[PDB]
Amino acid sequence: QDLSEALKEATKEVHIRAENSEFMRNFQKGQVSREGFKLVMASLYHIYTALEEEIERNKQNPVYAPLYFPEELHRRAALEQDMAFWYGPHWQEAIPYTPATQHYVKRLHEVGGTHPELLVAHAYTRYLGDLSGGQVLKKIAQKAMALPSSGEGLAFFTFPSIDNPTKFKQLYRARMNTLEMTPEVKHRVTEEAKTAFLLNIELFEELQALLTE
Ligand code: HEM
Repeated sequence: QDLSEALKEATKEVHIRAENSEFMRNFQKGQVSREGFKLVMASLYHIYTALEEEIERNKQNPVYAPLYFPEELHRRAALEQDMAFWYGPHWQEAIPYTPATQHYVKRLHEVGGTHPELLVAHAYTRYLGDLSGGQVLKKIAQKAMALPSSGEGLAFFTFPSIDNPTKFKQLYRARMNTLEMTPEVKHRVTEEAKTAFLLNIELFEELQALLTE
């Protein structure tokens, strides 16, 4: 079975759980506040910073390299734009770095530094989601918060080097399926993708509690 399929199958249950965290339930209903949106975007800033650091570290490593698409996919620059928008010109000292965010970053560094053959799990979990369900969440955030179509404040959700997310996502899948796979690697990849999803659930659980306080 192709890696792209094995990952979708392995994570379909946990994906249902992630969508039904209280934070994402409220988000999907159009209930997201500026405060709650700033917290989740700042946390994604740290997460994608760490993810992309480890991507760069491993760009030439054949357990990752066929998925090296910085121009198309990488989000750090976009997230920097969004931080300036939501937090102002001194955003680097204003933004929070929550403990659940720290925990996700920690595991990203463990994977990139000691288990790079699992980095595909983390890239899959973030980028493929960003290219599908992320586009729906974009439209909901725009409507909730009166964000302009010109795209300010939502750079994270915009892929100006990808014409068509559906076709790109098919290419990314196809390339995933060229990675050298053994039963060992494949089983651990799908396990790590479940962990990536849990790390996101745990963030959303944390941010909700911070917001409810
Ligand atoms: C309310 C929150 C969310 C909604 C409404 C949502 C919605 C979607 C939708 C409509 C798809 C396309 C499904 C398909 O093509 O069959 C999708 C795919 C995906 N989503 Fe989400 N999602 C949400 C949260 C998440 C979270 C929190 C993650 C991980 C952090 C995530 C990761 C993914 C991944 C990796 C895929 C690709 C599945 C694949 O094609 O292999 N999503 N999502």
